[PDB]
Amino acid sequence: KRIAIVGAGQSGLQLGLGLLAAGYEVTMFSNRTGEDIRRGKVMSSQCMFDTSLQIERDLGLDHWASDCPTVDGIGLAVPHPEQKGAKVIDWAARLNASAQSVDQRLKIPAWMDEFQKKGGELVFKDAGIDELEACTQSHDLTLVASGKGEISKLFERDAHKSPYDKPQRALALTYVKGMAPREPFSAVCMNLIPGVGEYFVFPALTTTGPCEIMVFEGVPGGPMDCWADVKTPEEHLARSKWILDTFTPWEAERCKDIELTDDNGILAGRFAPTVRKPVATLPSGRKVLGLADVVVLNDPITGQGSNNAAKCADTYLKSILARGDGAADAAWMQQTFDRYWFGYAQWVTQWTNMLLAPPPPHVLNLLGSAGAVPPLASAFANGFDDPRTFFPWFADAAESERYIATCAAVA
Amino acid sequence: KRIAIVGAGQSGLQLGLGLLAAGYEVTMFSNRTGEDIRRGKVMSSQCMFDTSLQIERDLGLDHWASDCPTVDGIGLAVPHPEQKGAKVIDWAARLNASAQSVDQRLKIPAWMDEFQKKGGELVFKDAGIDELEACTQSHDLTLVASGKGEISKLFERDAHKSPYDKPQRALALTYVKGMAPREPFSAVCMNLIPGVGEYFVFPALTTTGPCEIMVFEGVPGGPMDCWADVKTPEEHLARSKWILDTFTPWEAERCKDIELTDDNGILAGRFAPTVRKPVATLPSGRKVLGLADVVVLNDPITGQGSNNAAKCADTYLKSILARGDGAADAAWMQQTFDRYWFGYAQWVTQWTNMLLAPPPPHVLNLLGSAGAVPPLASAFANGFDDPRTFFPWFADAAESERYIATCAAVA
Ligand SMILES: Cc1cc2nc3c(=O)[nH]c(=O)nc-3n(C[C@H](O)[C@H](O)[C@H](O)COP(=O)(O)OP(=O)(O)OC[C@H]3O[C@@H](n4cnc5c(N)ncnc54)[C@H](O)[C@@H]3O)c2cc1C
Ligand SMILES: Cc1cc2nc3c(=O)[nH]c(=O)nc-3n(C[C@H](O)[C@H](O)[C@H](O)COP(=O)(O)OP(=O)(O)OC[C@H]3O[C@@H](n4cnc5c(N)ncnc54)[C@H](O)[C@@H]3O)c2cc1C
Ligand SMILES: C[S@](=O)c1ccccc1
Ligand SMILES: C[S@](=O)c1ccccc1
Ligand SMILES: C[S@](=O)c1ccccc1
Ligand SMILES: C[S@](=O)c1ccccc1
Repeated sequence: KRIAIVGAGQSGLQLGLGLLAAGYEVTMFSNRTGEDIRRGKVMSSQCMFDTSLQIERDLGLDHWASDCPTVDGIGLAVPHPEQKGAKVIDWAARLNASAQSVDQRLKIPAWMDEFQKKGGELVFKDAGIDELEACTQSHDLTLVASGKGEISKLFERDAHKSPYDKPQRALALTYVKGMAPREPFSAVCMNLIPGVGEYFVFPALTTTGPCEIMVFEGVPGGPMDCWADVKTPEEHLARSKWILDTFTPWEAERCKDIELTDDNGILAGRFAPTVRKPVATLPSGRKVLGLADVVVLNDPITGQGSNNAAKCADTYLKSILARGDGAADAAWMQQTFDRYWFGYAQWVTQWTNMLLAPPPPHVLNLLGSAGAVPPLASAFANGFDDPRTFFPWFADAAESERYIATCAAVA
Repeated sequence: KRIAIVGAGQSGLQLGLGLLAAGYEVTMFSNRTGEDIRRGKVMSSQCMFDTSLQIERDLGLDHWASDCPTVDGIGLAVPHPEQKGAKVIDWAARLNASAQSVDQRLKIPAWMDEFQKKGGELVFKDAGIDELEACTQSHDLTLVASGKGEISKLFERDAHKSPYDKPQRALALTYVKGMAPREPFSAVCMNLIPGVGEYFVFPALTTTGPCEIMVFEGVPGGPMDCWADVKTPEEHLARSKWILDTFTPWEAERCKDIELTDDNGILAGRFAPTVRKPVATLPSGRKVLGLADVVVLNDPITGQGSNNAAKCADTYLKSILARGDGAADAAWMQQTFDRYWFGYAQWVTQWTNMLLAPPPPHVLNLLGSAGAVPPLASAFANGFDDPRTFFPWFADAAESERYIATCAAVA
């Protein structure tokens, strides 16, 4: 009945709050105060699709549902190689239900407050092996939910589930006010620059109200791997507009008057996609269980990290509740992760890792056909809500052709 | 807001009831009266695992939860080729949450009564193309939920998703009272007879109270393809015991005093696993949407048909609710099925179709290792609740060995 969680993030707090509502005692370790999270740097573009949003709704945790702008579709654009400032692919499709991006600077601290108000024990410290040893002696289960924190490396990298050992994109975020709203519906506007990278943009909610989030991913060493010399917020805004001027002038038209939401609405960084083994053994021989990004870390190119966090925490919560008085031993830990991995996250991960590599011809054919076959475009858009639905037709040429034909027959 | 459903079965009635609760008008066609279903032949062994049961719970339709015996694990036995009346494999694993088998003779008629009481329009007729033409003119969406009925063949067989065009097992059911309860927990007791077939048995709820259901599947033309000469209920009980005496004497020990629950608690039959295209076009050019067994029909060897029916109806209900005022056109129909198929049922189907074929050596190695590696046995048992979790390790030798090793490391 006593559960410890190290890491006050999306998955950790969602899980902790669910556990409290089910009558558990929860101890949570945070390495930052709520206010410093609210006023510190952005951490994500956190676009959450309907299934993930519903997990939050069902826990009563959708506190921003009304104030957060909805994201109502997906758009895909590719520059025309032979026509200046034009697109050779330019289509959109509505999501069957809205997505929403609630800044973690808002959500995490408010969920920390809710966790305390609901009886959770919040302990402030940069937790290390010593805290894990203490927790495993006083609690029935200890989870590590520390995201990209250094303590996550306690869990052993799973080479067979990790095809990459190096970052595959250089990342940046810029939160802005004043962007012209997309008409006639909002979308994740995806701009695929062949051999260069990707620009994504969609509306969101941050600490100063509604905004849009510009998301940049660059092939390393390419023209969009361009944040090393950026050292001020003003330079970051400028480099953001420069990418749009240089590679997506149609989006630059929307950004004549953009300003940062705040000087901390910027980020630049990179990481290697990594899957880890879920059970870590401490020096004492006691065991801890890894949660969400600790065990499955994907590049954000597919916008799945916060979705994975919600769905991972939901699966772990269900597994804890079903266990009851049963031992929280390594076998149960491993089985809990396995259901998440084989049931769901292996397909999110395989899809994302394929998209990081150069697209093969059948993929370019799918993206083009989607502009002329609306049901295929819809499949693409709503696949973001459950990436299992891309298999087997996204990854195999012959199956992709069969699926295009299925889609064309009902257009 | 007006929906028609042809076929008053598990998926059709679950969907209809959900639609009524959401404020839709529902017309349903039934080819039998509730009472004739209650007192007619059994139709299934309908073992529903926790995720499917929860879909019913969330609609408030788990009316037998308290009276139906729980099924609390899975067991696997294989006869010893060199030791008389002994088993070379004999293991069991608990399900993380209970399964339950509520006879469709009970559930379907009670759900028909609930459907009328909740404002549904129940129309009694053996529906054909004429009723479909009428329904498609007076309703926004018409679904065909007719199971193994002849009208299901209106939907075009999908050859690429259907590796079989012939039955792969000869089936029989025998519902009995007086079987010795399994101790110390109930289970689906799976008896795999190499090259011959399978005997499954578990407790259930039928019209005369708790029982056990004996399920027989025989390789066609083999020793368990043995129901052609059976012509009375007494002969059916006798042939049931004969299989146990001949192939599973350890189960015969439990059946010294078994009697039929009723003369109609028996069934024999066979069918080819079949996947169909979900949109059918009527002579007028109007369109209908296929539901559950109409579009994805699997052999019962994996006990997934009623689970598929609950999960399919849940996905279709979610899709209808998200559509709102949107057109219920062929594109939307196809996309609704696609989410079900690519997201879930393709993996149930591939797994089941593999199990119907002779098991390759790595599969026999998995089944043996599970007897000595409890976490692998648990994976097997709980995979019945979500067969996606068998992939890729069940179907590939090298991956199966990796998963055995993962399981052994936490045993
Ligand atoms: C640029 C970018 C864009 C993204 N865009 C999207 C998107 O559009 N959609 C989407 O779904 N996902 C997106 N993601 C991913 C998403 O933000 C994360 O996957 C999600 O936050 C994972 O949740 P988590 O609970 O595993 O970790 P987090 O939410 O990161 O929580 C971990 C927390 O634990 C803390 N911590 C670390 N070490 C310790 C320690 N020793 N003791 C205590 N606390 C510690 C960390 O500081 C952090 O506060 C994006 C990520 C990035 C980097
Ligand atoms: C021997 C056997 C054992 C099984 N064991 C299991 C198990 O352990 N676990 C499991 O999950 N599944 C099992 N199944 C599968 C499960 O019973 C079915 O998959 C499930 O009933 C499918 O639901 P459905 O709504 O698609 O069809 P049904 O529940 O069969 O509903 C279809 C209904 O429509 C009626 N109908 C047909 N034609 C017409 C028409 N023209 N007009 C009106 N009505 C019509 C039919 O008579 C029937 O009443 C088993 C099946 C069999 C045969
Ligand atoms: C590169 S972005 O994530 C994408 C995903 C699917 C289809 C097209 C583009
Ligand atoms: C722009 S962020 O990386 C994203 C990408 C794809 C889908 C949703 C969100
Ligand atoms: C033949 S029965 O369905 C089965 C399934 C999984 C593992 C072993 C046996
Ligand atoms: C005995 S019925 O066919 C069954 C098989 C496997 C799992 C559950 C139910």
